[PDB]
Amino acid sequence: MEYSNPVIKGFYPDPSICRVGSDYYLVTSSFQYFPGVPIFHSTNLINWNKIGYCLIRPSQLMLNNATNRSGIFAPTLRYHEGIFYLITTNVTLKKNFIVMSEDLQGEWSEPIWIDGWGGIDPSLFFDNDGKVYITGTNDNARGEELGIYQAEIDLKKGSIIGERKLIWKGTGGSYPEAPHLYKVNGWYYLLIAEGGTEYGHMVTVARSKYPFGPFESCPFNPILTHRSTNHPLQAIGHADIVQYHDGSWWAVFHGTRPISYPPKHHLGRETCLAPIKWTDDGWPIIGYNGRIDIKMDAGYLPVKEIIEDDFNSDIFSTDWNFIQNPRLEHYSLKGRPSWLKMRGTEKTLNDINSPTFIGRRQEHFVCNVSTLLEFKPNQDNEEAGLTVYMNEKHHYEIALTKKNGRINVVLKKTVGDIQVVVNSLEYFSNTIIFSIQANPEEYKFSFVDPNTGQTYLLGTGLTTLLSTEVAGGFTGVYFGLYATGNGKVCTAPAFFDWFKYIPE
Amino acid sequence: MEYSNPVIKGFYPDPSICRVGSDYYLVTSSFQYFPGVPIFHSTNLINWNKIGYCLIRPSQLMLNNATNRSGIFAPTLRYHEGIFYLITTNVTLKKNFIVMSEDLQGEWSEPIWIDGWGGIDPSLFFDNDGKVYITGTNDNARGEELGIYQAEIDLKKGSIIGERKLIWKGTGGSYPEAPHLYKVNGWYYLLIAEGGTEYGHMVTVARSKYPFGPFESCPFNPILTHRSTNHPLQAIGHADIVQYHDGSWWAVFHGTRPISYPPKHHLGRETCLAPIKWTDDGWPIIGYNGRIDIKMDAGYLPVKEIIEDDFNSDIFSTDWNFIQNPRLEHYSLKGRPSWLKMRGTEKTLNDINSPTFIGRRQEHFVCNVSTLLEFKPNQDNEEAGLTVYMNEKHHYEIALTKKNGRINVVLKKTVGDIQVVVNSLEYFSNTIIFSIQANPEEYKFSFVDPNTGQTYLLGTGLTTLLSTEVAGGFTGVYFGLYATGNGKVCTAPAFFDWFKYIPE
Ligand SMILES: [Ca+2]
Ligand SMILES: [Ca+2]
Repeated sequence: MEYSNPVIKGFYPDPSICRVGSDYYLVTSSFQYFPGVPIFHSTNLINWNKIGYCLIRPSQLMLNNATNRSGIFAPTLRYHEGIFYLITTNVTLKKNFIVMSEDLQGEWSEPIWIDGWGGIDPSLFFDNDGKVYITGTNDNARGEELGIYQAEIDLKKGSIIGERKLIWKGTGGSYPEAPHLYKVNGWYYLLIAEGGTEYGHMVTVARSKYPFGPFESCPFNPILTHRSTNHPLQAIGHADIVQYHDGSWWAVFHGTRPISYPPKHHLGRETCLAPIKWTDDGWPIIGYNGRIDIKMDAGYLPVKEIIEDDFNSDIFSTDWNFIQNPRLEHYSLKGRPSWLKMRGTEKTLNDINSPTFIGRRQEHFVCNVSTLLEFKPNQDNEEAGLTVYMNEKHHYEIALTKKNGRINVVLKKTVGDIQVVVNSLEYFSNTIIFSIQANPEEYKFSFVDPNTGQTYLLGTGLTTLLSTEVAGGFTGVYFGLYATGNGKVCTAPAFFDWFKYIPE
Repeated sequence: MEYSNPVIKGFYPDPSICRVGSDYYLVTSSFQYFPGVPIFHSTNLINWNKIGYCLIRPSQLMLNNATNRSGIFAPTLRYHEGIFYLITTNVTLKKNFIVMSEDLQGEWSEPIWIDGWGGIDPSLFFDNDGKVYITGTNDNARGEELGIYQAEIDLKKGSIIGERKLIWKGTGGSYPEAPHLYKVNGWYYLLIAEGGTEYGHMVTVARSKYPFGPFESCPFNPILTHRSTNHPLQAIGHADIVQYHDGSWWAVFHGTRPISYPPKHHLGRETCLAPIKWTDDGWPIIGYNGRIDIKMDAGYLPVKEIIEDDFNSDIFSTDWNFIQNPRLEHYSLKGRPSWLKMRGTEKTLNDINSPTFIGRRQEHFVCNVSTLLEFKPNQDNEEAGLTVYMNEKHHYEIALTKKNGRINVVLKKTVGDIQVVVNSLEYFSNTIIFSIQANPEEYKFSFVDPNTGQTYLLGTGLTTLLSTEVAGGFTGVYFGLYATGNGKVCTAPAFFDWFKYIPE
């Protein structure tokens, strides 16, 4: 049997995995998007169902001033004695914290803020002697030597016990990070990422008889990397290991699927899966001697996408994210039942601080995305539509707007410091269907007059100008519904009847 | 004593070096630019003076349809018994050839086309038994196994003797290339690049008692790389070795100086220098155990930039390049003595096939570039100015033009599929000074009214949208003087009095 990588497509980076019996749970980083820290469930490591998010309340997730360069970085999920612990960093606040749950269908706890624990990529390990260890990166604010730091932690108090200790510098790659401590067959293993989460990314491992070291570098490090290859999967690393309930070992990690030359990726970092074999002399090797592929053998894992939202429920589906904490009063599923009613503010897609926007990840290179919008702009500033969005300086939109008394459908782009209206056609009714056809190299923007079914191609845009390499930050493209008054509050409400995401 | 890398700043990739006595010569790749294959001279490996170009005649350099993805790829320069051999690939033609010279102040020979020798990165080695070997990459047209291929060559005939043989696959990095064969202390060494000329770039070496192998991989390969580091120098490789006349060994190679995040570079790949030490057991190691720095120790090398062209000579300076083979009739240094007179054609900066353009490399992150232009456009299509140019889809320009009867100074950008006029101001005289201030993140476009000395900032543009990562291809930014009639021949001549390049 085979499976395909990525196992979780689209923007799902920094996967951390946790087994409870014959169930598996996985979390990913979310940066400036709300809610934060998606959590998935699987019984076979290949097929994952999103069960919700870990950070859903303002008290857990403070994203004011957060961007696709900041907000929530790598999360780690662990389970001990019936309690789940999610530990992560809000980089906008420069603070590490934990939330807890004993019931994954309910919400997680208020955060426990870990004072005097800096850096990113915090992780937890529960030892057999009752001690709990927190492990993370160097803290740049304190001018620490680059490497992996660890201390004992008191989980109730949110406090460190004893001293914060450098335990391993890694093999000499940049940005030694993503540390996880495990104990397997009498050895402590410290698994990390080096080289940065770009084309240099790799996984390395060390081991020790003691949890604080000294750690011996694996002699065949790195144990996973596509650096210096032209494989379709790149930037592979940030791994977390699991022993499946049949006894076999596996790693989850992320990688990208870049296109063009030089390589550029727009679907974010995507979660992948590979087997682990343990060498006779006690070291893990991931995949096919440190490499992986799009098609992989499933071992004995038991092997087993069109999304249409009609907005019929008064609860938002788990596909939807907002930019930072949303202004809840500007989105309503009750004002017009069976529609989403949005109130645009002065903020636009060029502003970081929560414009009126709701979006879902692009998870496929080839897909068709559409929405029906009712919008009668009252004044020239007023605008609502459908966006392909990377960050505040990299986004394309097709929208209804008003200029000099006339209603126009427009195609608008922001790329870096360039803001352009690419095309504009007069439009003569109150409802419109917007559709975007994505392929690897371009998005094609069309509108349909609902009353006739006639489609019109308004224009096109390059995927590569929305790529992470171009745009900056740590995220993937979203498709979003938005409204704005372009420096004033938007007096016309925007009503979206439905949203469709149809992958090829 | 110290020196700084890069030793040759700006777009100077794929350096090949050749010693003749106490003189050193070095060549670089030039892609679609004319003339082709710059050649430099040094006596100390650190300071290089450009002495001209190797490919200066249409018979040597056929660049019709060439782009910054094609044209002339890596050159190799060798010397035997008073004759210099320059061997390279015109990738637009998919052909390898050699030109020869016995006098570097004169022009090189007509090409000898090497029939049935495919791939890129051809190199020559003259053995002590009188045999000459050609070495290069796999030929994708023939579905060859990836690796380094070699044969004996008859240099007079331009023909291969005997069989084309795969001699080494490399260590397992992508794109094994840049092969050079040497013979040192009884071993044949095969030095190559792997990983691609981007963030995976590295140098590896193998050795054999025989020129065709079998080759043993160096046990500490790679011997040079910045992969998986955050060093300011990246993408390092494509090395060629020299023994300096004091007996010490050195490598030249290229690397980039990227900025922003993810890393993006706009100055091209730049030539660097590092020492070699030979291990007791007969392997070379480059630099500081396989890494290098911006400041390096000069060993015993004897250690030792404002450019102003007034156009007073009827010979173009060696700074100037054209896009492909120029239409010579459209550039004149004689029509108005002490000025460059250019005739714009229907072709624009968006067209690959030789628009009227002359340019010089950006060689510094911080510099000020200016020109005085006399231009009285006769019709609305007509345009002349100063460009910052990466390729046909990535360039910014400040220019004089005409629209609806009125003369305007404009700032124009092409980025991918976006073509925009960023700003436009009416202008009321026949001469103008254009100036661009570059810094690492942005170019600032100003014009001066020559008659008053008053400067005006017309606008700005991001360096990152001209970077190779964004734009594609294999080159660095140029600053150019251009004219165009935007689909018609430009009826107004453009006269440039001078050009200044003032680095910080
Ligand atoms: Ca509906
Ligand atoms: Ca002059």
